Amino acid sequence: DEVKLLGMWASPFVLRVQLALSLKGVGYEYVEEDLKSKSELLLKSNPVLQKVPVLIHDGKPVCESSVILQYIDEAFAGVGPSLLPEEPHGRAVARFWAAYIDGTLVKASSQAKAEGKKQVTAAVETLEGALRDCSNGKPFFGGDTAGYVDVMLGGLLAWVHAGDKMKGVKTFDPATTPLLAAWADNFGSLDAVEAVMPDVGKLVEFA
Amino acid sequence: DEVKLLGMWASPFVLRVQLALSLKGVGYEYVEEDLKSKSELLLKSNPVLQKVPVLIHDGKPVCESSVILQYIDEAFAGVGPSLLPEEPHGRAVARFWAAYIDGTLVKASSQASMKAEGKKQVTAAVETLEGALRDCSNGKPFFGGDTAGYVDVMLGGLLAWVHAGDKMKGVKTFDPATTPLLAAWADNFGSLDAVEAVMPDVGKLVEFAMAM
Ligand SMILES: CC1=C[C@H]2O[C@@H]3[C@H](O)C[C@](C)([C@]24CO[C@@]1(O)[C@H]4O)[C@]3(O)CSC[C@H](NC(=O)CC[C@H](N)C(=O)O)C(=O)NCC(=O)O
Ligand SMILES: CC1=C[C@H]2O[C@@H]3[C@H](O)C[C@](C)([C@]24CO[C@@]1(O)[C@H]4O)[C@]3(O)CSC[C@H](NC(=O)CC[C@H](N)C(=O)O)C(=O)NCC(=O)O
Ligand SMILES: CC1=C[C@H]2O[C@@H]3[C@H](O)C[C@](C)([C@]24CO[C@@]1(O)[C@H]4O)[C@]3(O)CSC[C@H](N)C(=O)O
Ligand code: NA
Ligand code: NA
Ligand code: NA
Ligand code: NA
Ligand code: NA
Ligand code: NA
Ligand code: NA
Ligand code: NA
Repeated sequence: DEVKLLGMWASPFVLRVQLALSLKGVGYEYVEEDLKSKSELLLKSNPVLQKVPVLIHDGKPVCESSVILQYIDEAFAGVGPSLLPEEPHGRAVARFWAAYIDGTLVKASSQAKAEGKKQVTAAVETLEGALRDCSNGKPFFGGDTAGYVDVMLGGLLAWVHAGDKMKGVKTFDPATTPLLAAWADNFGSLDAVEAVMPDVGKLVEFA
Repeated sequence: DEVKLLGMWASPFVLRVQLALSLKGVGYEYVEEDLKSKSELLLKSNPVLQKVPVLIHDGKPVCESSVILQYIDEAFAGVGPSLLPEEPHGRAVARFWAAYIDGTLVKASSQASMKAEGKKQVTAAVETLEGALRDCSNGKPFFGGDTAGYVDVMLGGLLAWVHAGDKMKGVKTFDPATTPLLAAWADNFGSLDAVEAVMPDVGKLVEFAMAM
């Protein structure tokens, strides 16, 4: 398609890029990376970090899921809806919660063991507040349609579901964070999301 | 037209915001926060993280230095030069190197500052950033070209904190012998009037570092 994703099926960072491409309806070639013996194309395309996702558009590689999400938004502006808000302030809000998901939630969630689990439920509690304040009674961070923040968090949903099914816990417990519980179901049930969301059972085996 | 910056004189993250405002020529109110006893305005403006910088433009706060730089770029468009490249690819390169400075260089120099292992990672990251400069600059003085751009400000924000460390240690982080492009860059960016106007006294930074 002249759009190539260097991927790994179990990565939430790769799932972010798949979700962004799917929501717009941009076609792409998926290439599965073996991260134990990395491809020539991966090592040439991301020489500094050697991680997936990499998006290659028209010979030019793009690295880091949040950078890729923004790239997609700028380069495919005329194809399907935008993830980023139109106005500077709304964009600043979206990038803030993007930074928080990666800098706070993922630092804690990857670390989660007891002490890490204290930080995870604190970060989830904050994200319940983010959703109430961003959404304004609408289903998503982006409003009536899924936006940047929804994709950054939505990318981690299968990872979160697998973790939950292993432990016997709900990260998005309806008793504690009802808005996030409903959001996981609403985002999860989008046709564009269901088309790329990996089987949870398969994730569990991998981990 | 009200720009208030909730700052701390020793923060490289704050100095990023000052650099961007200075390079554009946007006026702002600098407010020095005490991070030991945080103000009511800081606690209300950044309720989730309680960190400086916060930029308040017409009553609306913005948090996280890299987010703030991009906001200024979007909100003050055609006041002075833009920090971000025009084309999506060049912006993706600029955002990549921004993420690398925060995620790799700063993570390593904090681990160095709290020793050999961290010194391996700092040297490694500076080496990589020599390559970023060669590839980004295209024979011009800066990452953003003939004028400073986003990457120059993200790295430029750490120059005071680098120079104090270097002053106390007797070492160059941007050593001419090992990263000559970065050494020339540090001198070029540091000699800009817009940079010089907000660059803290090294001697006061030395003392502050020495306390920690
Ligand atoms: C929350 C969470 C989920 C897990 O998902 C995958 C797996 O289940 C374990 C794993 C380590 C973690 C464990 O915790 C995780 O944070 C994560 O890291 C995982 O491999 C990560 S994905 C492969 C990885 N890529 C990135 O890190 C990209 C990050 C980049 N900032 C982006 O945004 O583009 C890579 O390529 N590593 C190099 C190599 O493996 O050789
Ligand atoms: C390289 C480096 C320099 C030092 O600079 C300042 C000081 O010299 C010591 C200090 C801790 C370090 C020590 O090593 C440093 O990494 C950093 O950590 C320092 O206080 C940091 S600035 C104040 C801090 N802000 C942020 O962290 C914002 C980051 C955010 N991602 C952004 O981008 O907005 C805050 O507001 N903290 C709240 C509280 O103090 O309660
Ligand atoms: C007296 C002060 C002046 C003022 O100058 C610059 C700017 O306008 C805001 C700033 C933070 C201050 C705020 O009050 C200050 O103390 C200083 O901290 C500043 O970036 C300092 S850089 C330059 C100078 N070498 C220094 O270190 O003083
Ligand atoms: Na952070
Ligand atoms: Na909010
Ligand atoms: Na909408
Ligand atoms: Na300039
Ligand atoms: Na606020
Ligand atoms: Na960035
Ligand atoms: Na990084
Ligand atoms: Na300039």
